[PDB]
Amino acid sequence: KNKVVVVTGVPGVGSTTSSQLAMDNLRKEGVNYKMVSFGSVMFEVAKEENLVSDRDQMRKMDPETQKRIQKMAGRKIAEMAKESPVAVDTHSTVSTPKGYLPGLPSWVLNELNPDLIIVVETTGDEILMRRMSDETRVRDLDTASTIEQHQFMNRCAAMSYGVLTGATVKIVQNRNGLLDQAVEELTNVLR
Amino acid sequence: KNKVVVVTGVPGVGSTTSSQLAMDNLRKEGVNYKMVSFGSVMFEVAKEENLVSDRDQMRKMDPETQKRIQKMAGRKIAEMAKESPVAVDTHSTVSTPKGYLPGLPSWVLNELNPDLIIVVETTGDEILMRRMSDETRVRDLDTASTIEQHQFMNRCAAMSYGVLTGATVKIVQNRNGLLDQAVEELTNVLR
Amino acid sequence: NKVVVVTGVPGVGSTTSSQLAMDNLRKEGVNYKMVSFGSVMFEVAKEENLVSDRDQMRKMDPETQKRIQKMAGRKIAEMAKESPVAVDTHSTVSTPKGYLPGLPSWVLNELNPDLIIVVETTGDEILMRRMSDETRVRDLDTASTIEQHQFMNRCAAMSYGVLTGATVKIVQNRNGLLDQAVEELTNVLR
Ligand SMILES: Nc1ncnc2c1ncn2[C@@H]1O[C@H](COP(=O)(O)O)[C@@H](O)[C@H]1O
Ligand SMILES: Nc1ncnc2c1ncn2[C@@H]1O[C@H](COP(=O)(O)O)[C@@H](O)[C@H]1O
Repeated sequence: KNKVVVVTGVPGVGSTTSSQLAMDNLRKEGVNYKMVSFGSVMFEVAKEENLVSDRDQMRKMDPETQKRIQKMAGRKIAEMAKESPVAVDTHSTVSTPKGYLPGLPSWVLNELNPDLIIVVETTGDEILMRRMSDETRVRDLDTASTIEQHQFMNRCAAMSYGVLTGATVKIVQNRNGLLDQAVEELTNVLR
Repeated sequence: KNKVVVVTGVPGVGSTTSSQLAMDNLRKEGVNYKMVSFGSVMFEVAKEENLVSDRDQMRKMDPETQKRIQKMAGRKIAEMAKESPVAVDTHSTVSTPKGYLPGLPSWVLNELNPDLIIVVETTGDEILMRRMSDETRVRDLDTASTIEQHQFMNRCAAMSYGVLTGATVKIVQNRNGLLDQAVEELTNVLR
Repeated sequence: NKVVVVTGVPGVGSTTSSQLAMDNLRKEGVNYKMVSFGSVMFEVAKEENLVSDRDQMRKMDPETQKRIQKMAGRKIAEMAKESPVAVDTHSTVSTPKGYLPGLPSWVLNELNPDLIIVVETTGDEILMRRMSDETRVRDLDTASTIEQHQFMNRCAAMSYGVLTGATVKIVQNRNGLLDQAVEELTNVLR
């Protein structure tokens, strides 16, 4: 079976860019990853259905709809994993008006059957401040505490995925002024 | 077909009080939840078999007895899950002398198959303080920290239930002097 | 017969604390067969000629390790028929690739545990204990990383109970307070 890696982090923690940088590094040494964005895969389906204009509105849809578009996005990537080792960029849980939506519910977890789950964190202070200057996307500008709460539930969910699939769960800190350290750590676990 | 909701909280956090007020609010606008107490559907049995006379000692009768009066208790509520909007007042985990007992183990969970799991919290100081002025119930011997620990594990359990069922997990603070704030939030998520 | 999982990070003394407690129960009529899950894995893997030395236990590929885990679980479930069993193991093992579940769902289904015990203490005391130990003086862990491991161990433990219905008991085993931990363990295992 092809390696399936799940990378997660709350919006603004920089899990996407730091993992991308790590995978650019591993490319230069023979390691290849099919970087997939779970969010983009379901965004294309949600936009195609005229439900959303931008990716940041999907978590505002009612759970029933989010889970349906989630189920679909799952099959897409599961089929995508059949050709090469996949690095799925996504979320341990999504913060919706109805609460934390598990990003990899029972059935999706089984489709993807990941070997590794990476959780990229940092402090809520840094995450708020980063979201504060980011004009590229629509963030929820919560409090450092709310962001910590989200990271708390992400750990819980991530560890559940690990217990169900046997996947290992890696927690990596991506702190301000320390991206290099984060990239090195991510590169080693993904190698 | 009917929206099933699980409302949880440690004793004294007032999860029942607050969510009920929210459901009263939603009645005046159409939404009419049927408030059912798992703690009642699961008490009619213990009181019958003379296992438990007082509701506040079911979590101590026997780990191999309360887990048995739980399974059937859920099978009965699994029925109303085929009626109309149902709100199940129960516990994420019950603090028994043998440890934290999951309130929605795999079996019971599949019956209810909830859409939303609500976790009502507040600081250990406030919960401990509320308990100390309550006599119609007895469960005081804990500390602000043991209460936090229980809430810690309740978050974990709740999220695992979410992962297994696809349900969203909503955490609501019900802080002293701010019941109106909690009620507003509960009203919005329950809609 | 009760199947019990005893966990704790290295250095917390979960194994020794549990043993003292099980001895105390022995002198009371309750007899627990204490086994290490890792040892059981090696035994069954050696019995079916998958391995010869415990050194090769690391070289096992994902498929064979899963098989060995099921075999260990089936074996322990076999022991359960004869007496209460205490499986000494790790909720998660802190590896370079992250936290590895000690008891994946496929093992949980075989074990059907009734109680998961989680023994803890502060990161400071755990690091202190490890430093005054001849073997571990070059692991680079801090009180914080140990707290993080204990955090993930709690989530894994709670997930174990959610999937099996077992109760999860957290027990503090603090410096100078061993007797108290032993009494608690003695009471939860009784
Ligand atoms: N596993 C998932 N389950 C449900 N929704 C997801 C999942 N992964 C990503 N998303 C959604 O995609 C949106 C944008 O993705 P992202 O660019 O990674 O923030 C998120 O806000 C979520 O609504
Ligand atoms: N889902 C559940 N699983 C096991 N016990 C429960 C559950 N829900 C309620 N109870 C029991 O009912 C007792 C009283 O219910 P409550 O009035 O809601 O605090 C608790 O102490 C528990 O023993």
